[PDB]
Amino acid sequence: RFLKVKNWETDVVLTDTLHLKSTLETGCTEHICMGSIMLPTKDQLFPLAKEFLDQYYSSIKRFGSKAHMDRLEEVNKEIESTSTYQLKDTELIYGAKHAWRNASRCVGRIQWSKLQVFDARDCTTAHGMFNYICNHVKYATNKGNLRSAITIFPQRTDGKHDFRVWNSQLIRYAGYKQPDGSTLGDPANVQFTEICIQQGWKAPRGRFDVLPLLLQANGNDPELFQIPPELVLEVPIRHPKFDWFKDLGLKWYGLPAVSNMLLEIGGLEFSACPFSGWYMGTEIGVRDYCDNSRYNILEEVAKKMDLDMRKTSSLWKDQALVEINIAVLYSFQSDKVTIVDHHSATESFIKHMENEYRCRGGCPADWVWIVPPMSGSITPVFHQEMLNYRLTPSFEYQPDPWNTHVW
Amino acid sequence: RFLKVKNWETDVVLTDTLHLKSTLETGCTEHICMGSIMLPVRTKDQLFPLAKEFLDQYYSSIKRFGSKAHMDRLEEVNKEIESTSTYQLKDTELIYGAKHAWRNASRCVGRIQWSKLQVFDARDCTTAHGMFNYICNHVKYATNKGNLRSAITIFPQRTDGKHDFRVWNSQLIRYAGYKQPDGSTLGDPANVQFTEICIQQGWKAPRGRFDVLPLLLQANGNDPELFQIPPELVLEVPIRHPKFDWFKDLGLKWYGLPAVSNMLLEIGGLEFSACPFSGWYMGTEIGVRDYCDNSRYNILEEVAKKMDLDMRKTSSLWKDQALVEINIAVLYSFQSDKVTIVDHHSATESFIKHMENEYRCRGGCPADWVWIVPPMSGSITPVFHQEMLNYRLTPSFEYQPDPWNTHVWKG
Ligand code: HEM
Ligand code: HEM
Ligand SMILES: Cc1cc(N)nc(CCc2cc(CCCN(C)C)cc(F)c2F)c1
Ligand SMILES: Cc1cc(N)nc(CCc2cc(CCCN(C)C)cc(F)c2F)c1
Ligand SMILES: C[C@H](O)[C@H](O)[C@H]1CNc2nc(N)[nH]c(=O)c2N1
Ligand SMILES: C[C@H](O)[C@H](O)[C@H]1CNc2nc(N)[nH]c(=O)c2N1
Ligand SMILES: [Zn+2]
Repeated sequence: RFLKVKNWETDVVLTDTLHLKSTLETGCTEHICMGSIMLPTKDQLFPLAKEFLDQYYSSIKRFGSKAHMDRLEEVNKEIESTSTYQLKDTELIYGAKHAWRNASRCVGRIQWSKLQVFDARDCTTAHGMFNYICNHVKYATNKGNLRSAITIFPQRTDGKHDFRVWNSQLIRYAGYKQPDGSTLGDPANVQFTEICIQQGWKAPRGRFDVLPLLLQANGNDPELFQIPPELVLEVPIRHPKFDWFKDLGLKWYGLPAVSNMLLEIGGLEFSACPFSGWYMGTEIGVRDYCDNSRYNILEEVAKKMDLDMRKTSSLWKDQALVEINIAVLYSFQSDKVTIVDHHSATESFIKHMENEYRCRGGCPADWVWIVPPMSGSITPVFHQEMLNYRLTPSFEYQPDPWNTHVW
Repeated sequence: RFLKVKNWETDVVLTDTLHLKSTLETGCTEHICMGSIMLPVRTKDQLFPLAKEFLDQYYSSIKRFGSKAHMDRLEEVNKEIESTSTYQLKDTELIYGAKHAWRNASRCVGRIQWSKLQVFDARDCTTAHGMFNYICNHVKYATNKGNLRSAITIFPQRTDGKHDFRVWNSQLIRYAGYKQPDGSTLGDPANVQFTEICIQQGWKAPRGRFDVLPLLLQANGNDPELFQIPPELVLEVPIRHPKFDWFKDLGLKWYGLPAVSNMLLEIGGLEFSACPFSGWYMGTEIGVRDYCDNSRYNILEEVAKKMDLDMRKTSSLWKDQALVEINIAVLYSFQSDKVTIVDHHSATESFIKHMENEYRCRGGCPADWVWIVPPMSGSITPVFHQEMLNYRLTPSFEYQPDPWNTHVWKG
């Protein structure tokens, strides 16, 4: 019940006391571990609010103080009255920073305290949402000196007036199924690209077309907006040794900005809460470029490298994979766009884990997600035992809006 | 109940019913997942249910469930338990049990081969010398001049826990490690503590970088005894690279036979504390872990130095680049010497086919994603994208404490 995690590369042992404060369920039981599964009223609300305010006033060292008890009473009064409540700006910032702090699948959490929170709870329309998102994108991009940010739209009320960004990420490339049978652009976005066209978009039908925003305010039908191209910082991908690499015609965008998750703070649900940081190189070079269900460029790159692709045991995929990821990192660094390699990021996370175990009693972590998708065991996180549990405030998945929208 | 797993690369969805036959714990609760934790004396009281369940599974598999043979065997095992406090497996049941322990090993990516396992019954063994002979015959048979064959040798089961058979080596073939006074390590740093034991037990150590450790063998709970595996039985492969002529001058080799010897085989409640088993290597076990773990031979720096990679900043991925070349070299060398090896692409693709086949014919395939995904190039192998359910079936291989931590020495 007071659990130990061992690093097998260093024999360092950490004692986890923080998991005792876990709340939500993992999907695992004593009989079955679901560690690798991707997606496992007034009465409920005040306990949730109390739990959150308790940790908030603890964190400002005012637990049990007059202002603590007064705030508890005031929120208790507001819930009994209005059946919901509103967060103080200070509680919103704390809650968002801690939702990131608690994201067990996120390797970049050493940065959790340096998050810019943009309060958009006064937003009422999709044009207003667009304005807030443009400002977010511009602030976060910062001419390539990327800065972590989240923009928080009004919280769910009766579930009929939900704010939603229909895009999975603020910036993503379109996908189109060809008549010739293959897929042009990003195959992961084929369905969303269709819903954009099915709603009015004029697709360039290119290979790297930045999708438009599909913004839903107050439960209304979503609306299309093109992000000003001058706000979308892209990096052409070249290799520091292979001159032919540029001819592949590859590029990626600088800003990873997740926009389809649900932020839960003190029982309140923020269905529209796009957040952004900066890329770890493998997200682009390993997953975006080399997944078979994505841009799937391994064969082409290996061909240009003249590797023996007859036998898998030549490890031509592995060689091509390394070179692609060298190019991504080289390209972003050359254009002075913030990026972190998986070696630096995972070393940071170990440092962060040691920091969290010391100053917080633990750090929930999902090994399946934390270990990078290449070169796993030469990064320190591979040898790090991790305890996965759900702390709140939290980011949660939610259904895709088109499956839900009472049209 | 029914459980679904999804492959996110292919959208294939499979339905697991086999998890309903799970018994042991995982370590996880509704409140905590212990999926990345490495490591999560038995009376007649619990033994006959464990026996009966195993015998039900056995007779079901041979399409004789409820037969007179099945009922007689239950009766015979029952009386043997209450009369003798244990029981003996028939040869057929031991073979079935050992194959199914492998089949049930959720951390093993090589399980497509589970039904082709050579079982050597060593339950008549009584002395460390007898153990040495059986293990030599295992090594010779499994090596097969490089055409490796899977095998397991099963020594007498535990009785009162005071007469255990144990192989003190973690693996039958492993290189020594020696901590130098200056703090550096000669040889395999993983084996330093075991090497010191062997030396203390009288092994004359050559003190090189690739010294095959002696076998340290404990029969019937007696003090363990040192034996040298005949060198002609130890197949080794010098490591060279197909393009880099300087790679051979690194002086690396490895042994061909991966033979785990420290695990416990549980069949029908019986505990076989000494059950060495062997198959063939997946290249990454050597090229990634053995050679490139910081706590092992740790050759990335020297390989990257010889490649003249940019080693000043990690973002050059000089480590990843050297890792691939080292793993090309291991695979090239084993193939060139005609020693069975499998690359991680082939192994993972076969495992997916095996897993799909198990879902169809068996209702599931327990699998530990954390261990199944290879330690390099994770997401370009099909297992990375495969959801997996981990649960414990018996028969099973289990960890047991290291024998030097528990042995009562005779002197
Ligand atoms: C600043 C640098 C950051 C880095 C390097 C980083 C890195 C990563 C990576 C590599 C993943 C794996 C996800 C995938 O492979 O698709 C991830 C997941 C995640 N990140 Fe971070 N991230 C950063 C910033 C942030 C911020 C600012 C937030 C929220 C405020 C956040 C919240 C999350 C969450 C919730 C997940 C998991 C979501 C899911 O399960 O799909 N991250 N991060
Ligand atoms: C024949 C080809 C085989 C291949 C390619 C193979 C491959 C592997 C690999 C790569 C691992 C993880 C090893 C590590 O990282 O330490 C593993 C684990 C395991 N293998 Fe297999 N194996 C094979 C045969 C066998 C056999 C014959 C048995 C038993 C009869 C077996 C039982 C196990 C068990 C019990 C584990 C769990 C290891 C643990 O928890 O420490 N394997 N296998
Ligand atoms: C802020 C930030 C920084 C950074 N470096 N990367 C990212 C992308 C990571 C990511 C991806 C997904 C998609 C999940 C579905 N996908 C598995 C198919 C959902 C997330 F909430 C998430 F954070 C974000
Ligand atoms: C038969 C076979 C084939 C193959 N290819 N490889 C292997 C080695 C795999 C392995 C290793 C370990 C020690 C784990 C050390 N770790 C816990 C720190 C224990 C095992 F039971 C096991 F099977 C075996
Ligand atoms: C902490 C973590 O569980 C540990 O490093 C595991 C990860 N996965 C592994 N996978 C394999 N095949 N072998 C290992 O030794 C490990 N080690
Ligand atoms: C099935 C498996 O859980 C799935 O492929 C996971 C594995 N680990 C991952 N890890 C990260 N960081 N991102 C991912 O999308 C995934 N996918
Ligand atoms: Zn679990």
